[PDB]
Amino acid sequence: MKIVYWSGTGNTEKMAELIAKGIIESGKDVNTINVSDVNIDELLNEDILILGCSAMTDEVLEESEFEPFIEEISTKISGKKVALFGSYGWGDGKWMRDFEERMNGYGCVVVETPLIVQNEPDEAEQDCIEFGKKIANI
Ligand SMILES: Cc1cc2nc3c(=O)[nH]c(=O)nc-3n(C[C@H](O)[C@H](O)[C@H](O)COP(=O)(O)O)c2cc1C
Repeated sequence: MKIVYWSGTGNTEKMAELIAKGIIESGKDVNTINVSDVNIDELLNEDILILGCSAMTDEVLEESEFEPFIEEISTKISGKKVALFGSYGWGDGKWMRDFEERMNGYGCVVVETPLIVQNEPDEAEQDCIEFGKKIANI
């Protein structure tokens, strides 16, 4: 499996590692890839795309790297399963509500409720691991 993410200070990156740990504990393998090093053709071979990005600017996806990546794959993911996650700071998840609506609009099947954690996942560590386990069970 593959987890692609963008993280500005490391919060979403930490979530990614924990979600990976959950998948691995379930007995499967998984690679975490920062959005800047992703190979789209390979990524499209996956049955489930696990994507993460923190809330940026004003409730939107990071603009210089993550957003273009989503635009890039938008036309080639109809019918694919996707799981979404990310950290946020002061809002209440508007950027994630929009991200989920967007992926749905592209024809994707959002397999689970998106996982959002405020700031660093300290207390939510197990929640991240459990999300990974849910994904590994699909
Ligand atoms: C320029 C900038 C804009 C942000 N905009 C939002 C926002 O609209 N809503 C929110 O809840 N957090 C916002 N945040 C806070 C981050 O989403 C939050 O600090 C998160 O934990 C960062 O995760 P990361 O280290 O994975 O990037 C913003 C942070 C920065 C740096």
